Parts: sequence; C-alpha cells; structure tokens
Amino acid sequence: KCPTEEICKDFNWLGSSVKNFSSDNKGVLVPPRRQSLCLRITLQDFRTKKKKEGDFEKFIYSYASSEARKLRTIHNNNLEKAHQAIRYSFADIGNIIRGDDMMDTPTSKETITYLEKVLKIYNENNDKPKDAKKWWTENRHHVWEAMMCGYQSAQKDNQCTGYGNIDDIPQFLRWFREWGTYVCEESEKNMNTLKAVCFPHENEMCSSTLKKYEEWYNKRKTEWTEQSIKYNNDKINYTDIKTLSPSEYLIEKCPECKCTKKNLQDVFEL
Ligand SMILES: [Cl-]
Ligand SMILES: [Cl-]
Repeated sequence: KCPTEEICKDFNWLGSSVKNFSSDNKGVLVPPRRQSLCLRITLQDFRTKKKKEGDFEKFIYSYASSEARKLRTIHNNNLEKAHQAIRYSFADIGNIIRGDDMMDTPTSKETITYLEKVLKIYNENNDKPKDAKKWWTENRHHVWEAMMCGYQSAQKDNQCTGYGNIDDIPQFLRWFREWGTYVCEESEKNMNTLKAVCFPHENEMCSSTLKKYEEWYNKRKTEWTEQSIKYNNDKINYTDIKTLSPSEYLIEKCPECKCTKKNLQDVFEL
C-alpha cells in the first residue's frame, strides 16, 4: 500500500563507461535505464543544500521520486515493467549512495563524499549515521517511499509495491537480469513473427523477416557473450550460483525475466 499524502507532500546497452571495464568489470554492459538515471549532486548542490538540515537528503528523495515518475511515464501501460524498472533504479541509487556504483561518472564518484560531509556537520553528536552505508540502511525506506510517491504522480496509480531485497543483489547480476527481461521478451516475440511469416510475395516477406531476425540475433549475441564473461568470472564468489551457467541463472533465478530454454538457451547458447 502506497505512502500517505503527508509523506508524499514533502517530496543502447553501453559496453564502455564502466569503472575497470578491461579488468574486474570486463563484460559489464550498462542498462539504458541506468545511463539515464535521474540523479546528480554537484558541488553547488552541496554548497546550498547543506545550509538546512534534511535538505540534502530531501534533494536525493526528490531525485528518486522524479526517476520513478519518469519510469511510470515510460511504462505507462505496463505496471509490472514500471515496477521492475523502479526497483532497478532504487537499487542503483543504493549503490551510488554507497559509492560502489560501476559507472565511471562524477555522480557515481562524488555523491557519497558529499552525503558523508553533510552527515558529519549535522550528526557528530546525536547518534545518527556518519557513513553512507549506515545511512542507506536507515533511510532506504524513505528513498523507496519517495519513489512510490513519484510513481503515483505519473497517472494517479493507487497500486504500489515493495522492493523485496533488490538492493542486496550484486549490481552486475541485477543489470544482467534486466538485460534478460528485455531480450527474452524480444526473443519470444521475434520467434513468433518469424514462424508466422515464414511458416504460416510471402517469400520476400520471409527472407526479409529472416534477415531482420539475424541482425537482432547478432546484436544480442554479442551482448550475451560479453556479460557471460563477467558472470562466469564472478559467479565463483556466490555459493548459491557458482555451479550455474549464465543461461541457468537467468532461467531459474530471475523471477522477473521470463527466460526459457527455448527463448534463451537454444537461441544464444547454441
Ligand atoms: Cl524479427
Ligand atoms: Cl547472489
């Protein structure tokens, strides 16, 4: 159930631009949604928001709220896809605030330093958080509330949801799943279009369609290859996915995905 009005009144797939993209984060691709995430804290924002207690936090909540409003605007006729994008952005905001977001950008680098300086000036003696990880733990509920408020303002939706444990899932795994939610859907649809055209002049239709299908396949196959590198490199440290292939991970462990052996494994894993 959505936050009250009281609470609410107070508020493509890019291979480059990743920290350590040739090393630890080799193979990581940035979701378009992440590339576009609405959140930026400049020196000037810090300078002015720090003058009133709660204002720096409020500025962050406003960004989270606006990100969610934007996402619902984009996914206006699909509540599920809207809510999942919101969860993903929520989680990324979490990594940004905690200073371990993978994007190589100023906001990803500077947000934590700005936040923690504001926490130092106000929370030196009152037992409130002095570091960003503790802050996230105590305030993520507020962040989500702002997103739910923001989500509601798009089209007066009265249907909110929780975020489960999305912020506790390693960022690269979330981004891979998100890629999964787009591609397995494309894969299902493109298979059906192919079958309907080629196996229901209709010959020029089939060749044309088969051409476009191969192109879609090449693009995703390249992306599939890169992310598999990162997944296979990193799965060792997670006891509960270490024996899974990247196919099996998306098929079995991604409830938002709708990936199957037919639309994923047989298509990209040869
Ligand atoms: Cl197609
Ligand atoms: Cl995990």
